[PDB]
Amino acid sequence: HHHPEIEKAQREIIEAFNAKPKNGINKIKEICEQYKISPNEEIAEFFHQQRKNLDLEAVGDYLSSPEAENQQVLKAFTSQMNFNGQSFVEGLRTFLKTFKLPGEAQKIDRLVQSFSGAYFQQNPDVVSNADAAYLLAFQTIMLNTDLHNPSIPEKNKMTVYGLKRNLRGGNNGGDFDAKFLEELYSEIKAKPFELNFVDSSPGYQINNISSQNDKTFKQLNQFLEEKRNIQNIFPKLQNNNLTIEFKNPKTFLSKFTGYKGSVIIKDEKSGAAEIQVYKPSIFSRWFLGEKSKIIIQPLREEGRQPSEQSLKLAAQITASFETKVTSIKATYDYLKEDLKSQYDNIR
Repeated sequence: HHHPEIEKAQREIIEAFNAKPKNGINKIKEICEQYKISPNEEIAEFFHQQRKNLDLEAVGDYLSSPEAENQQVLKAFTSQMNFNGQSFVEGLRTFLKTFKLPGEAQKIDRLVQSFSGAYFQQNPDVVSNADAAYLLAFQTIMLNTDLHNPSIPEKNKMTVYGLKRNLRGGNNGGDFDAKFLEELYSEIKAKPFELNFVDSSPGYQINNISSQNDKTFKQLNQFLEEKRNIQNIFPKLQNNNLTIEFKNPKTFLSKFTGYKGSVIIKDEKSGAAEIQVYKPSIFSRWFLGEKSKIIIQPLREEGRQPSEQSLKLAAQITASFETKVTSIKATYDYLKEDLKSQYDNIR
């Protein structure tokens, strides 16, 4: 149940959220503030209860975002799921199938971390800790994707013995119980996860990008590969004095998603934007596929929306790549039309 004020407003919240998620969230927060209701639990329960009616890509995006509120909402969202008595594979599959999963590594990482903590909390007798659940989760997703792909030669597919050898030392510095892994494998093999990811991520996205097909990406990639400092190689920004930083990902995450890290770009007018770089990696195919991609976004700072300057900088950076953008998607703060016009005006 919910406070009658939340119940009455369900339709209004759905329609506002679907048009612009920020407005739907803010409508929930306003009701909670006026009627003395704890907001994180309401947002979480709204996502579970109204799943049929909402833009699930936006639900998944909000839940997996980095700010305190998002994280607190996701903790409430996952804790409301019942994993007690569920097998590890059942719990993980049920959890993942709840979402349009995000196409950004840090976002998918927050979701897997959330499931890992909640599955362990509800089943301390099944897994040693949340880190072991995290390692198993990424393994299970990757193995399930490949085992259920009929185009992959049967000869390449990891066996139960192969899985045991693969997880040596991954259970709190030790090994997972043999019977636990035989069962894990049996459940992975029995059913495909049939995972659904968003087709595109918020902001500007360029799929199938390469050093061979793009001069801007060729140059950016050369800095990454030689581990040198990233210089202003952006043709739309050649009169701009930029400040460029590179944030390295955790090596584990990079291997499973192909996320090489984020280029943080700031101009002289307080504009801030991020380039998320993805390249095929050892364990990334189920997340990334076979090609490279870049995601460009205006940077949100100190829990506030990016400025108009940041939106312009994200469009300038995007238009600087030789390859035209494959998709333009609304951010939490800027409508798709605002990103498209800024891009179209520069490009």
